[PDB]
Amino acid sequence: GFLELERSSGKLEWSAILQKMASDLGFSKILFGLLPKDSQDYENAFIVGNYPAAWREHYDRAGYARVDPTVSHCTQSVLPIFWEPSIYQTRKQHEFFEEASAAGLVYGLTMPLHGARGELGALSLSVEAENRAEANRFMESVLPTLWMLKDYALQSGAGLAFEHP
Amino acid sequence: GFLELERSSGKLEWSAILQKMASDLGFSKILFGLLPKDSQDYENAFIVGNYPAAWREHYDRAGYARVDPTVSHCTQSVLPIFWEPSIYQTRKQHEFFEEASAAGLVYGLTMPLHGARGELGALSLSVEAENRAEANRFMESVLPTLWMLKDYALQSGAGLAFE
Ligand SMILES: O=C(Oc1c(Br)cc(Br)cc1CNC(=O)c1ccccc1[N+](=O)[O-])c1ccc(Cl)cc1
Ligand SMILES: O=C(Oc1c(Br)cc(Br)cc1CNC(=O)c1ccccc1[N+](=O)[O-])c1ccc(Cl)cc1
Repeated sequence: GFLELERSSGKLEWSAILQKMASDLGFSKILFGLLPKDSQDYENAFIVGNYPAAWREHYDRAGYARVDPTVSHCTQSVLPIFWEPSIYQTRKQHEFFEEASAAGLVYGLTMPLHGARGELGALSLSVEAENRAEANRFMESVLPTLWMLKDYALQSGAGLAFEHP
Repeated sequence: GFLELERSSGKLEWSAILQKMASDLGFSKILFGLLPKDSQDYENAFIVGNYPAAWREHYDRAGYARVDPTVSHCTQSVLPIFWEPSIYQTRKQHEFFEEASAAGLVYGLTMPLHGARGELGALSLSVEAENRAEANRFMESVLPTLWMLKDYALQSGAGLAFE
C-alpha cells in the first residue's frame, strides 16, 4: 500500500499519491517539506502538497517560518505537534494562527521528519471538522497509520528530492 | 499510553516500562541502543534492554556491529528491517544469524532511530515463535503500535541519555 510512493517516478505523481493517501485518512490538505542536512536557509528545500497557493506565498512573504511554533518543535522532536493556539504565545503567533484559520487551515498536526542522512522537515496535515474535539477524534483514529506514512514519505521523498535523477 | 515513557522517573523506570510495553505487545526480548551525534565509537552509547548477558558479551567481543546487517540499514533508512534470510547475504552475516539464533533470537525486527539532535540508534525486538509464518502474522498485527513506540522511545530515551 505504501509501496506506491517508491514505485512512482517524478514529484508530480509522488505528490499526488501522498495527497490521496492523506485524503483517504481524512486530511484534505497536506504539506511535505524537506531540507538537506544542516540547511541554513530554504533555498534548497523540497516542498510539495496541496496547501493553497495564496497561503504558501503569504507564509513566505510574512516570514512565518520564524513564527510558526511547529517549526521550532520539529528542530527539537520526532513527535507530532497538534495545531493549537496554546502552541501560540506571541502577538505574531496570534497573527499566524488567525491567518492560517482565515486560509481554512484550522485543525491539524505537524509530524517532524528526521532522515537517516540528516534531512530535516515535516509532513503537515489539516483536517476539516465541526470543532476541535471532532478534529481530535478524526486524527487519533488514524494516528498509527499516519505514523507509518510519515516515515514512508520521508524515506521515498528524500530519494526523490535529493538523490534520484 | 506512550507518554508513560517520558513521564518515567529515570533510567530504571524507563527501562522497565519500555520492556513491559514490548512484553505486553508480545516481544520478550528488546534492545534499545542510542549513540550521540557523530559518534566515533560506542564509548558514550546508551544501551538498555533484556537481551541475554551472554549474547550482549559475544556481540561485543565478536565485533558484530560491523557484520550485523541491521546496523548498516539503520545508517541508510528510517524504515524497519525485519530479520529475514534475505538480509544475511555473506557467510559472515549467516554466521551472525546462526549465533543470534543459538542465543534464542531468531525472529524479530530492528527499527532505526534518528533523533532531532543527530542521535543515531536502533530499537530491536525479538518474538519467540514456532516458525516464520507465526512470527510474521504476529508482527503485522502489532507493527503500527511498534512504529509509534519507537519514536516515543527515541524522544524520551534521548532526553534521559544525553540530558
Ligand atoms: O513545511 C514546513 O513549514 C511550512 C512552510 Br515552509 C510553509 C507553510 Br504554508 C507551512 C509550513 C508549516 N506549518 C504548517 O503547516 C502549519 C502549522 C500549524 C498551523 C497551521 C499551519 N499551516 O496551515 O501552514 C517546515 C517543516 C519543518 C521545518 Cl524544520 C521547517 C519548515
Ligand atoms: O543496538 C545496536 O546494535 C546491537 C548491539 Br550494540 C548489541 C546487540 Br547484542 C545487538 C544489536 C543490534 N542487533 C540486533 O538486535 C539483531 C539484529 C538482527 C538479528 C539479530 C539481532 N540480535 O539478536 O542481536 C545498534 C543500533 C544502531 C546502530 Cl547505528 C548501531 C548499533
